[PDB]
Order: sequence, then structure tokens, then C-alpha cells
Amino acid sequence: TFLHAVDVVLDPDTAHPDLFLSEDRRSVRRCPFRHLGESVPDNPERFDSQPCVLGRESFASGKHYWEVEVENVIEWTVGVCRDSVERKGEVLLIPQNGFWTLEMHKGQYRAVSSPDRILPLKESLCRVGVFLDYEAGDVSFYNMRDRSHIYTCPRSAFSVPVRPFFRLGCEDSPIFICPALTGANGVTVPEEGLTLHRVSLLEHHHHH
Amino acid sequence: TFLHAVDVVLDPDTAHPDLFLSEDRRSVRRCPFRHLGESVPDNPERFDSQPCVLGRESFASGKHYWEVEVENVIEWTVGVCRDSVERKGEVLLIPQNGFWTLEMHKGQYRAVSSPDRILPLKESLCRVGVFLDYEAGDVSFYNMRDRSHIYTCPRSAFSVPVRPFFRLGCEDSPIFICPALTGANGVTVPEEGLTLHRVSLLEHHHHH
Ligand SMILES: [Zn+2]
Ligand SMILES: [Zn+2]
Repeated sequence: TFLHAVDVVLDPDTAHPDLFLSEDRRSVRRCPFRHLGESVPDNPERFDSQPCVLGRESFASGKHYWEVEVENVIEWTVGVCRDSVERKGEVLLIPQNGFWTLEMHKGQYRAVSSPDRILPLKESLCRVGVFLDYEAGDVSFYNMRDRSHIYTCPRSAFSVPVRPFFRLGCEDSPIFICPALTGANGVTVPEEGLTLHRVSLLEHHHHH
Repeated sequence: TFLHAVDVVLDPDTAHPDLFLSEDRRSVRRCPFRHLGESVPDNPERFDSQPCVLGRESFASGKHYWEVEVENVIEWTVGVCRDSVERKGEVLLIPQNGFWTLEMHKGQYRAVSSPDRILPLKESLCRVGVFLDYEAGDVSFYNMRDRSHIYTCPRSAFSVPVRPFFRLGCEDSPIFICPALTGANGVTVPEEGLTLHRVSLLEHHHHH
């Protein structure tokens, strides 16, 4: 019955080597330059060619959703994939291969990353909802400005656990995976209440 | 751990008699005129003076949130209350009486319905999130345009179950309680997917 508002954190062991994750692993950009790191170049979990990264959490049942900020990113993909998807080479990001996606490519939105399913959106998307109903075989996408439906993929027998999926098709342009709401978690609330609480990859550059 | 994105439906047995609920009990307005109905004028669950209505579901544990559309409503209150709150006469809608609220009154937003806690918001709110962390004693409010925090009430020992709470301080102006996202639930998904799916109290009037 209950819809889970997921708290998505990225899995750095899946991330293509050109992706730079925030310290909190909740935002990611593709950087043109290398950061000297501790990370294995080509462990089997890692996407080696497609500039992709997965959420750490997998879902095997139930209803789940999360939201992604994509303003100022010209090329991106969001959605869900099987935990078993192929990671190596020029993987086709299509349902038949275990990927259920929404893409921005060359100023258009494409259902299931298909040049034959251009979605006739009438505004630039800024915050996209990704929705999963596992048993119903449903991956759906929402415009979170007005909570309006964008697309539901053809219904699928997922069979294995699925994970949040992300692709960055352009450089120097971060996406932000919106944390689940937490209220005042961890924060002292004064006797009159806590007002307008505020707690970035936007400042990451290579011109130091 | 998990945040519940609640699907809130109103309880008509709590609603002040001047409130008119949509057929699906997910939106409400205060109407100046009577609708000939089947409803008891003054059952003990019903607010008799404060123009208020509760959600049907109560929460005794965990983290929960829901969202409310309030555009074009000049006077409204949203929040959480104890299931045990007083229903009769001119109840003071304050924490000490079991009400944790955010109010729009006379062009200002007021924390806990207090004329002494005017919130310095810099935009007109359109969609408000109401958040509960029961064990942490937390009722929080969010601006869902950008998922920004507005206010957390002083932390409270709720003790008994709590319910969604709504007040309509003006006439002919509906609030819409946003349904939990459902993807394509109940809807046939064509072989190419389902595109831009669309499924009102805005048309309710007394000039027939
Ligand atoms: Zn960099
Ligand atoms: Zn009416």
C-alpha cells in the first residue's frame, strides 16, 4: 500500500571513472579532468564506457520514488535498471537490456532513450520524479513542478532487484539527487521552533 | 528509516458543516450555502465552529509526509493534530492544545497559528509539504517548489496518534491534498508506454 520516498545515495564502485561524486554521494557531474583517487580503474561493477552510476539501494518489491534536479544539464538520463545489467562497453540503455529510462538528448526528451519516442513536453524539466511499482511492472516519470505524469514504460517482469540509474551525457554539469525529507533530524530545535533551516558541486572546478 | 509518502483522504465525519468535500474526499472548500446532505449536524467527531477537517489516517510511529496545494486560497491552515483534540467551540489551534500548524492569515504566514511568529517568506506558497517524525517529536513544513524547509515546531511528546489537520479560513477557495504518486496504477499501458497521463472543485458553484 505505502509509497516509499527513497533516500538515494550513489554507489561509487559503479560510477564511470570520469564521474565525480560529491562527498555525500548525492550529486554527480562528469569532469573532463582526473582527480587522483584510490579507486579501482575497472572492477566488474563499474561502467567503463557509458557515463553511468547506480544508487546503492536495490528494490525487489513495493512502491518507491525519488526526485532528481536536472536544471542546467543538457544531456542526462534517469530511471531504474536491473542489478544484473551489463556494465562494459557501449551498452544499449533499453528495456530489453534491463534499463527503464527518461533521457534529455539534443534539446528533446526521449522515452526509454529511444529516438522514436520523443515526448512532447511544453516546458524545460527542472526536477524529475522516478517512480517504481515493482509488482505492477511499472517505471514511471513525473514532472515534480506540478506532480504531472510524463511517461510509464511498457510493463515489465523485473524478475531481479532493480536500482536507481543515472547517466551524465555532458561535462561540468551536476545533477542533484534530492534527499528524502528529514524535518529537523539531528538539528537542535529552539524553544520557538526552527525557522527556514538551510544545510556544492556547483563550486567544483579545474581553474585553481 | 523509511519515509512514507502518505496518501491522505479526508474524514467527512470530522468536517465542519460549511465544508464541501470533493466526491473523492481529496479536496475541500468552505461554501457559503448548504448542500442537502445525509450528514449528522453535530456528532462528537465533528468540528462545530472552527472550519476544520481531519485526514482519515492516524500515525502512532514513523516518518510520514504529504503535500497540499493552496494557490488562490487567502486563509488556510495545514498541519497535524492529536486524534484526541477538542472539536467544539472556538478551539485555540496551538501546540498546548494538540495542534501543530502553519497558517496563511491576512497575507502573512504564521508558525503554529501565532500572531507572534510571522515567517519571513519571500514568495507566495503554492504547494506545502507537511512532515511528521513521530518519535523525534517533529512536525515540519516545506515549500515544495524547491523542497526548502519553512518551519519545525518545538519538539513535542505526541503521546497519542496524530492525524492530518486542515482549516479553511475563507470561502469559495478549495485546497487540494495531493494524492500519493501511483504511476500507471489501474491504467492499461500501451505497447509503446503511456504518455502524459491526465485523470474538480474548481467548477463547483451556486449560480445554476
Ligand atoms: Zn573535477
Ligand atoms: Zn457549495
